[PDB]
Amino acid sequence: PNNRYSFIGGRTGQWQVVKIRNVLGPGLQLVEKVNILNGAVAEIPLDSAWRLQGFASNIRYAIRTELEALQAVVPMLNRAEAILAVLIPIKKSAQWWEMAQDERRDIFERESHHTAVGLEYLPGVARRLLHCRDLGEEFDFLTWFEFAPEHSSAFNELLLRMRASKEWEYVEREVEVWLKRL
Amino acid sequence: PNNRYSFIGGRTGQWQVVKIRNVLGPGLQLVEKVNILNGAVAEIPLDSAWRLQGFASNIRYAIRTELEALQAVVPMLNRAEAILAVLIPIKKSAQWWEMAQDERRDIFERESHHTAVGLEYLPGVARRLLHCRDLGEEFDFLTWFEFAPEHSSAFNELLLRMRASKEWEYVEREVEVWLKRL
Ligand code: HEM
Ligand code: HEM
Repeated sequence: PNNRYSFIGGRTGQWQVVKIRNVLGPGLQLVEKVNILNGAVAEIPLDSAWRLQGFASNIRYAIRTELEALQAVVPMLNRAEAILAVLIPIKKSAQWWEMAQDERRDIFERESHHTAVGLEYLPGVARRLLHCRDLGEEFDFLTWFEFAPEHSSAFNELLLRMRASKEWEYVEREVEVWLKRL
Repeated sequence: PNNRYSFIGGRTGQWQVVKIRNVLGPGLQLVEKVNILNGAVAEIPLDSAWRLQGFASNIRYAIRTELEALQAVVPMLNRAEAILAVLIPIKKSAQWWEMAQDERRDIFERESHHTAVGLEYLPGVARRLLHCRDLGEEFDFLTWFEFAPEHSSAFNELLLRMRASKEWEYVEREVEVWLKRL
C-alpha cells in the first residue's frame, strides 16, 4: 500500500464541493470537485486550481489506553451512509513546532483533551489524519472527516469545541472544504 | 530552507568510504565516496550504486529538559577537526511502529536512556537525525555522526552500549558507512 494521498481541486473527482470556508488565513480558490488519489501527483491537470498532499504516518501523541478506546468505537472509511465529508487543511505556528514533545503532548491532551473530546463523536464520524509539513507543503496536516447527514450537527459541535481549545491557539492557517460524495 | 538531504554512494563526494559494515540485514554496496546534497535527487546517478534520502523534522520523544541539555553541548557540523564521520541508516520493526507514543517513549528513554547516554559522548560528536520511513524509503532513519580521531574509541563504546539496549531489540536493518573527509 501507498501512504501518500493527493487532493486536487478542479473539475473532476469523486466529491462535489458544497462549500469552502476560509477559517483562518489564506483560503483555497473555489473549485467544482475534489479528486483524491492514493499516490503522488508531480503535475496536476491544467484545469485544476490547487493540489494538496500528505502522508499517513505513525502515532505521535496518543497513548495505548487512548488507542484502545478509539479502536473500540472507530468506524471505517467508505461507509455507504457516509455521504458527507470535510477536508480541513491545518497549519500550526513556528512556536508550536519549536516546542519539545512533553510541551506539545501537554497542550494536545492534558489541556485540550483532543482525543477524549473526539471520542465522543465516534462511531458517527470517520476520519483520516495526514501529515505534510515534512513534505514542505503550505499546510502541516490534511484532516479528513466523513459521516452521514444525521451527524452533521454533532460534527459542527465538535468543531466549535476544538477551535476553542488551547491547541487552537497555535493554529495559524485553516480552511474547510465541505464535500458531498458523487 | 530545504529540509531534505540525499546521500549518494558512488565515485563523487565530500567523504571517502573507509569501510561499510553490514551490521544487520541487507547491506549497502561498497562505493568509493558519499556525496551529500541538501536537496532531493530524482534518480540514482548513472554510475552511482545507491541514493538514500531523508528529511529533518520535529522532535518526537525528547522533553524540554533533555533538549536544553543537548542543545547546550552539541558541536556544530563541519568543525575543522571533525575529519571522521559515520552514516548509519536504521530500520525499526513493524512491531515498533504499531506501538503507541507512550510505549515507544518508554523504550526510547525510560528503558534505554538513549538521550542520557548519548549526552555523555555529545560534546565531541556532532550529529544529524533524518527521517525517511514516511518517504517510502527502505530505511526508517539516516543518522550522521562526525568527530575527530581523538573520539573514535569513545564513539565505538557508545555504539556498544546502544546496540545492547532495549531499543535496539526493535532494529531490524542497520548498516555502518565509515567515512573520512576529503
Ligand atoms: C472526530 C473525532 C476526532 C478524533 C477521535 C480525533 C483523534 C485524534 C488523535 C487520536 C490524534 C493524535 C494522532 C497521533 O497521536 O499522532 C489526532 C490528531 C490531530 N487531529 Fe484529531 N480527532 C478528531 C477530530 C478532529 C477534528 C474535527 C480536527 C480539525 C478540526 C482534528 C485535527 C487534528 C490535527 C490537526 C491533528 C494533528 C495534531 C498534531 O500532530 O499536532 N481532529 N486526532
Ligand atoms: C551521539 C550521541 C547521541 C545523542 C545525543 C542522541 C540523541 C538523540 C535524540 C535526542 C533523539 C530523539 C530526537 C526526537 O525526540 O525526535 C535521537 C533519535 C535517534 N537516534 Fe540518537 N543520539 C546519539 C547517538 C546515536 C547513535 C550512535 C545512533 C545509531 C547507532 C542513534 C540513532 C538514533 C535513531 C535511530 C533515532 C530515532 C529514534 C526514533 O525516532 O525511533 N543515535 N537521538
